[PDB]
Amino acid sequence: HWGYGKHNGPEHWHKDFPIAKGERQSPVDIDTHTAKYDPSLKPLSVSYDQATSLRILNNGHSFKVEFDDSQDKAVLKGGPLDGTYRLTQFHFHWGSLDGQGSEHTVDKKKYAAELHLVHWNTKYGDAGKASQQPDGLAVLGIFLKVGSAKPGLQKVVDVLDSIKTKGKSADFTNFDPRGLLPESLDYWTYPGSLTTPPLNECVTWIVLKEPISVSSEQVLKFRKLNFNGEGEPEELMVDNWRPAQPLKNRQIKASFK
Ligand SMILES: NS(=O)(=O)c1c(F)c(F)c(S(=O)(=O)CCO)c(F)c1F
Ligand SMILES: [Zn+2]
Repeated sequence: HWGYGKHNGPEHWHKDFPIAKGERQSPVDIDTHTAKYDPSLKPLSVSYDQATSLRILNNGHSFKVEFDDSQDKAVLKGGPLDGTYRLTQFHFHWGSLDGQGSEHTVDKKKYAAELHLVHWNTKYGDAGKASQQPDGLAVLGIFLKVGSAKPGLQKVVDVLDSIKTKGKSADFTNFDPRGLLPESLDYWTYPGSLTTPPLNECVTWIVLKEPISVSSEQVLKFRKLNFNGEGEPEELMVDNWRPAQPLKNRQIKASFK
């Protein structure tokens, strides 16, 4: 199957998923000088007060916290979005070293990791149908740099030993994703894609300018996860990021400056 290795990583994905070479692939480098300040963009409304986390799993690519998105709870709106997008899950991408790991880059700078909070447009009824639409998903991306710990991340870090290998899952209730957000909601936005197969061009990307800081111990715990299932040769889950893709005919818009 697809993965992040020499023989099945990003440079191979186009063979099963030809949209890999499409016109709106993600991630991209955000060239801050070239991004257009758009005074008509709205502040982003992030309304996470009633979020209900359910489960955390290791899917062999990342780990993901899934939410109960069966009611209009945790929702994203405003910004570049028309309508209401409901939070369904978050997951991360990270590196083998603190100098790489993010998917998006800023002026070619790579962060240690990137958090993706995945939301689907309610007009499409469910996440699966939304992923078939050009405005189906909105992913809020947040960079992680290594420095002081993020207290709101610790609950996640501490359960990872229970989901070490592909296929493992656990109950994971009462997790508040507000504890993963930076102070500022200033952002860049552009039309793009899923960053893993099937690479659907269904995402409005909203990438926050302000990174969150996590400690070296917290990110070390991410790197202790495994790509492999229990019983198979151990391959640490690190460098699960797709590199920047061609911007092609897109403009990245800034909510600030
Ligand atoms: N990294 S990303 O945020 O772009 C992203 C998603 F948010 C995403 F939802 C999918 S998915 O394929 O729709 C199922 C989730 O594992 C993805 F495949 C995917 F790549
Ligand atoms: Zn992602």
